[PDB]
Amino acid sequence: MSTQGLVQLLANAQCHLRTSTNYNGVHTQFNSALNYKNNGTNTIDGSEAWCSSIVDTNQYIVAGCEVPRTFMCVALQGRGDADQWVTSYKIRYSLDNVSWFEYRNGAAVTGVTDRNTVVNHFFDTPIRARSIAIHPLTWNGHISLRCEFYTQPVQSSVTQVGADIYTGDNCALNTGSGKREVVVPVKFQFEFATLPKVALNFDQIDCTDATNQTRIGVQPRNITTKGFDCVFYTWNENKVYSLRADYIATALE
Amino acid sequence: AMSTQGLVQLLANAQCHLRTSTNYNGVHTQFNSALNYKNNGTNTIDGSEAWCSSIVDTNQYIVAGCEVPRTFMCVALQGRGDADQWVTSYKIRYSLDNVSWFEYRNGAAVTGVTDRNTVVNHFFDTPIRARSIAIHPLTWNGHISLRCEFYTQPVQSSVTQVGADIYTGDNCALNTGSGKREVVVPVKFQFEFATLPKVALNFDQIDCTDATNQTRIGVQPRNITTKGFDCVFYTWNENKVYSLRADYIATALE
Amino acid sequence: MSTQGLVQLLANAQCHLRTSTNYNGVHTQFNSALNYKNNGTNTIDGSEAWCSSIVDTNQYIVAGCEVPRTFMCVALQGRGDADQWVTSYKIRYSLDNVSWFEYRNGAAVTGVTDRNTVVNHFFDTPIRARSIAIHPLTWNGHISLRCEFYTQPVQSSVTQVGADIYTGDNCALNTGSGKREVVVPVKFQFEFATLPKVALNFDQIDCTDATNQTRIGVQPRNITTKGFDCVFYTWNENKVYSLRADYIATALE
Ligand SMILES: CC(=O)N[C@@H]1[C@@H](O)[C@@H](O)[C@@H](CO)O[C@H]1O
Ligand SMILES: CC(=O)N[C@@H]1[C@@H](O)[C@@H](O)[C@@H](CO)O[C@H]1O
Ligand SMILES: CC(=O)N[C@@H]1[C@@H](O)[C@@H](O)[C@@H](CO)O[C@H]1O
Ligand SMILES: [Ca+2]
Ligand SMILES: [Ca+2]
Ligand SMILES: [Ca+2]
Ligand code: NI
Repeated sequence: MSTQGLVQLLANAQCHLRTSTNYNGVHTQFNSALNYKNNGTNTIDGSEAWCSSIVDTNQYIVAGCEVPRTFMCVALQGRGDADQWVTSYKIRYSLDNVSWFEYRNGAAVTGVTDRNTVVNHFFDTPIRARSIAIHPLTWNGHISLRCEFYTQPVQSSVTQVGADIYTGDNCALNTGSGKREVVVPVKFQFEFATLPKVALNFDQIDCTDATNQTRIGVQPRNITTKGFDCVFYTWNENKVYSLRADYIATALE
Repeated sequence: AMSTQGLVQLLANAQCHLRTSTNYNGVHTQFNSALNYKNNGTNTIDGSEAWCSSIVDTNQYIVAGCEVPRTFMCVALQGRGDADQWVTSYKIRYSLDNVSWFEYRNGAAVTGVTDRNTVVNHFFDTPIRARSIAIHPLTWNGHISLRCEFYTQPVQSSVTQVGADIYTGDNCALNTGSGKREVVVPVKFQFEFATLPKVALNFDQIDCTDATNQTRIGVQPRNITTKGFDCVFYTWNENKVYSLRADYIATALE
Repeated sequence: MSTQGLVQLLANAQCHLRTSTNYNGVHTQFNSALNYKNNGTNTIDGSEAWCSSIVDTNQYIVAGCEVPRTFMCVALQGRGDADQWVTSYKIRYSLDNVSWFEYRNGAAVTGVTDRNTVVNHFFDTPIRARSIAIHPLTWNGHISLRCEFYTQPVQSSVTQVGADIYTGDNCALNTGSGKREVVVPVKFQFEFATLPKVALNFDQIDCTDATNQTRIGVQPRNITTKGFDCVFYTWNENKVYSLRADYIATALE
């Protein structure tokens, strides 16, 4: 329940994993997910953990996401099939993948004390990053671990801007009375994957007041993934020579 | 090949992370999972022409994870290149938000393959919008061994910058004179776009005098580059414009 | 330094890596990062390089990113622990991951001449792409390499469009004198990860002039990750019957 609603990054295959060294080809980051278990009857499939080949304070596993995330928690766990585990570690991270930073200026975070009991560390403040790395500092037996990172869910948007949708000069809004429209079909440069929402706002106004009142409007109608109808309008006795608008359409997920 | 023309081949294009339940050993891993992967047939040490599991039961899987949502059209399954092992039926599971997972067809079996090399495409009953997708073998011949591909619609990526409150100043130069008149306010984006953006630039504050009952006001970008643009406020005819304010939305694609 | 300020993709775990073949499970792309070094006293952790299984002109390593990048440079390096290196190679790439292209129309790019001296190749023109591949053409000893790709920093945005925030008909701005506001609170469909910037622009105007002057405005106040206050206003003697606006809110990184 503590990590309820959060994204399990490794379990969802949301990150690339790079390690400093691997003991051999069956002790790699392929075997790093929290609660990873393998065939206990066969030795050939290796460790229930990522295990390094060099045992020093310079090893690490780094998880990289191309989409920034808010990291709430890192969970550590020992090796499932042997008495090896990381007792403390530091966390480093980068948001822009140019400059790196250290959590708590590099101070240790409390790890685990056995093979299987997970220890969650909720960061003192949530970390905004693309890439994050566990750097083992002290260990029992060997530098061997399983892990997970828990992030807020991400949302993804795609936006298209289109400029200068125009009624034309001396348009139909410039004669008659009551509610009047000039409809201009608009087609997006590319079709959205899901239905967009559309903002559509004025950039050029050429209109005549009526008993001192300005009455002008622009609104999308019949929004699809492919485009929409830009509806310019006026009402009452107003005469409107022209209206121009820019649009911003955004689809989510 | 024709049936998936124009679709993105995820594994071929290295567009997903692959995680497996188990790997037989270090030369039977997801590194060997791509459709039509072939290796050195004269040397045994490079392993299988397939991902092969370690535990042989109904709880195995390969998960493909994408950080950017995709419309999955099809999954292609193929047997192992170098030995008589293949998956004969499987289920598909997926997640869009990476919090809740769902089973395609409520977990009903999907038809797999019947030999080493003949690909069997499954186009999903309805295309699936997802970030992560998993193949869960249900029945097999010999061992749990496969090569696979996922086909998605091409994705488009945009990057957007909003800037607020580009302003003429009070009692600006548009508030005197006749004919077409402009006040130009250079705008620099917070960061340089990778490619040329398109720019929406629209009013949020208007302070103007009509001219024989006509309002005449405009704002338009000029000289748009990846670094910024010129915000041109204007009026025309005999109109006097005290001030105009605008916000901008600039978006670059791909 | 020639690559200062650029993102090191492999170092930052920003790409998936697929290879044509791997010599065995300790000669894989897990060992491919520039300057990768392993345990030199133990043979079991394999090569300081990705090494192919098949030695021909058809091998490759592909780096894939879901987020388009601007590729500035590819760095090649030999194998750290043996006299094997790639002397020339070609580059191929794809932006849409459907159509692929060859750099220099397939012509050779100069590789390396020893184990450890890095040779940077800055592309004739930067390449905009999602996926990129090194294809060895000639080699010493075996097809064995370490590498890096250097890209411009990327920025990520998330955008929400909200339509039709409205004062109501015959709103409070339609009476009185002096600066007057009507405040409409707005909650975004979802909470942004970081503080957004907000564009808020007119789509319907219904107002009276005052001694021929139009005076109208709309502005966000108290923007948070969760929403903002939409402030519609007028001033002086103007009477405004109604105003309507659409918003566009974007958060970076
Ligand atoms: C139905 C109609 O035209 N209603 C208008 C209203 O929009 C507003 O302009 C008001 C100003 O006092 O005048 C009304 O006549
Ligand atoms: C060149 C010029 O000023 N053209 C204006 C036109 O924009 C519009 O306002 C029209 C209204 O009847 O009047 C014209 O004088
Ligand atoms: C404090 C105030 O109302 N200032 C207004 C100014 O905004 C502008 O409209 C100008 C038009 O000449 O008139 C001034 O009275
Ligand atoms: Ca415009
Ligand atoms: Ca504004
Ligand atoms: Ca609207
Ligand atoms: Ni990966």
